[PDB]
Amino acid sequence: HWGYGKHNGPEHWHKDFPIAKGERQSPVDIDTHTAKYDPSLKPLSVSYDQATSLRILNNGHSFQVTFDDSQDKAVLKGGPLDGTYRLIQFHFHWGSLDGQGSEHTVDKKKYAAELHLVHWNTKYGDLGKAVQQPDGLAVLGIFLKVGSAKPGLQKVVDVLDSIKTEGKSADFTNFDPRGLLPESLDYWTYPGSLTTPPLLECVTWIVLKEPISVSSEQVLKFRKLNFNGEGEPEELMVDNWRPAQPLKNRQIKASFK
Ligand SMILES: CCN[C@H]1C[C@H](C)S(=O)(=O)c2sc(S(N)(=O)=O)cc21
Ligand SMILES: [Zn+2]
Repeated sequence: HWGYGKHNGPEHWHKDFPIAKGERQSPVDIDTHTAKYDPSLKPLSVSYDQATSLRILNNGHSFQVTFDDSQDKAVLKGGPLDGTYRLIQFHFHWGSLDGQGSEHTVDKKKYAAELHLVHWNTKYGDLGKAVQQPDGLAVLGIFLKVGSAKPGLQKVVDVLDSIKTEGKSADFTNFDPRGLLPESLDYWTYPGSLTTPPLLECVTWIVLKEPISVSSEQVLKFRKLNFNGEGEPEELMVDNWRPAQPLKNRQIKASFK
């Protein structure tokens, strides 16, 4: 029932998911001048060379690319984390125009889109168990700005026409998610939540400082997707982002000066 529209969007979510008004909700604005450089923070370790993508899917809220997480193949470690987190899926949030679409903001600046690579802590055995734990997930957030094309995104773009409406999926094997990463792995980090229902407070957020650039043609393809199912009144999948939430009793730490 939940969505991004006037009658089911972020302002309505708390009714079915009261934790929407909790103490560690995401996304947040990253105030670069308030964030503290923490020299104790380790470099991120992104090990994606054995990543095995499975399928790409329109779920009525975003599109996602899913991975085989039945063993340690695509994993995130290091940074603020202890232990190993397996990549399960990635998805995006984007806007109706280039001046909005990101969930996190940087000094109130909104990017055109935001990529989330979702990982779960192997010590909990599966994703369903992990989301019930304060250190269950690590989500790697990457900003998208519009400019030059991102070659590593093109295979994704190429196939969106085949998953236009809710419930559609396609084979999406042999995709290398390394092609979506920026040069630098400098990051901000803070304790937060899923940004969609059920909004569980189970996420260590790792948001990269460096955006990737994607082309206008690439993000236009995102905006042609549909929230609706096939045969239903067409409502473009645009503006599928939750606004910044109160930081409350939290510190955002920077891995860089
Ligand atoms: C459709 C809702 N999906 C939820 C629950 C899934 C179990 S998930 O894969 O853990 C995940 S990751 C994010 S986000 N936007 O914070 O990165 C939202 C969700
Ligand atoms: Zn997300």
